[PDB]
Amino acid sequence: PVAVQCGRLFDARSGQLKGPHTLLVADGRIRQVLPGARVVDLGDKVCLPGWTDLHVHLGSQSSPQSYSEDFRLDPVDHAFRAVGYAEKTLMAGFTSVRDLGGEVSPHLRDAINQG
Amino acid sequence: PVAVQCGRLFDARSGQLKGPHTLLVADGRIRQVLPGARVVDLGDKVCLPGWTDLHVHLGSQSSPQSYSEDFRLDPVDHAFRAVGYAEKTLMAGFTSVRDLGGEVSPHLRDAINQG
Repeated sequence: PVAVQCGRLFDARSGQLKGPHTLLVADGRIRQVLPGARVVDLGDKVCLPGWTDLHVHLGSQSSPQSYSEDFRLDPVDHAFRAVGYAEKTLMAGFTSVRDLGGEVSPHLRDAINQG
Repeated sequence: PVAVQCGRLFDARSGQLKGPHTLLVADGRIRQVLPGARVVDLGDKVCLPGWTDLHVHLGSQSSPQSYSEDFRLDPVDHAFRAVGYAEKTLMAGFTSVRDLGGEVSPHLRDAINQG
């Protein structure tokens, strides 16, 4: 378990910024939201839910050579690039994405789910 | 027939520049060389045999997109470009070439031989 201390809490259901709150996390789920067990101190930060990007293509990235690298590159090279792409996406603040095309992405999803 | 009047004649067999000469051409072959019938006046020009380029590739020309245009272009497009390539080569002064690779070149040779 862990107790997260947000300084300001954004209510997505309404769209308003509330006051200080304390989040109680256990077994990967939120159990309690009390206004005002390890402690994570985020009293200086605005505390938000994770973002979702509904249109991504994690198996490619456009470049000046994009059209040529469809007859030379194999899916394993795309898989090796997708590791860094996915880490960058997660570090940017997006904890969920909807991939809208590509054959490497289901394998990447299975690999991420397995740790 | 035709009588060509060179001002100066280059002797390829020896490698020296001779004096004025008159060439007699009939049936596509040289018949008579006389030092000093239509007349072609080239008394102001140095009169040389046609050149031969022993290493050409008339079916292609390098460009920034050369490597990509091997999965998009068909041989007919290369054939359409080879017409201008061959005309430019002939106008540059080269009446004979040795093509050292490519599948369009035998067809271009057959087309040129047929007129």
